[PDB]
Amino acid sequence: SLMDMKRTIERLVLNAKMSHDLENAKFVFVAFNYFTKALTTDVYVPAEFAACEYSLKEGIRSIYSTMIDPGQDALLHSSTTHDLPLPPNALGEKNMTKLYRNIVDYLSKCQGKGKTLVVFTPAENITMVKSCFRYLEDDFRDGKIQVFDIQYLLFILKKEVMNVADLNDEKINKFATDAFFKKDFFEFTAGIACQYHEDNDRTKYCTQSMVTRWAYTFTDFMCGDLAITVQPGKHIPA
Ligand SMILES: [Zn+2]
Repeated sequence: SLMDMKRTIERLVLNAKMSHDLENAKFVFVAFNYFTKALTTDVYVPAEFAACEYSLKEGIRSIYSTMIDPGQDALLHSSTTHDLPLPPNALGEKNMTKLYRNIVDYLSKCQGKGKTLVVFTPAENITMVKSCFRYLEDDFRDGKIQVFDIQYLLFILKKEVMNVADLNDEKINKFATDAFFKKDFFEFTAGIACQYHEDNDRTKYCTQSMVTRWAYTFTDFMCGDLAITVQPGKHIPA
């Protein structure tokens, strides 16, 4: 449930704080683009994926990024956002089974094997991201990746950072942290999109750019409370 997700995020962050390793807690951010959504069913057809692993101390530690060719409204959503070419001329990995395995391999290298995997994405994108993972599938069907709210993470993380920094502020609430996240202050950073999206100037809607911007947003919102040396590329734009 969403209530459950929220309590779980709070517990994750508090585990880190209590171990005195909040700055080293690692979080994986994910972003999907989709070509279109089935009219009657919860089926989003994936077009692009990125993931990154982030900690306050190290900033971006790794990034995984790929265009997706699923083979096949589609025109409108796609043309106004990512504008990736539609099937049968779509770019990217066309082996969906291989893609999913490669994504899980990446998440497992980050989080460990034999564990439920946890990733974060904007609240308004959770349904879509789960649907895209399902499209890519399964032993997973019969039975894996929990998709949590990155904005709730930002909120809880900011409050616990401020507690640690002896900076508690009753006036900082989730309206404020949501506002900061949605400002997208690093939208116009050069060189963080994939090559296609640099070519077609739709970097705003590039998954690789998006997970990088979210990382820079976390750093800008919190690393100042913590006396962490920010690193070019990793914490802030190169
Ligand atoms: Zn892209």
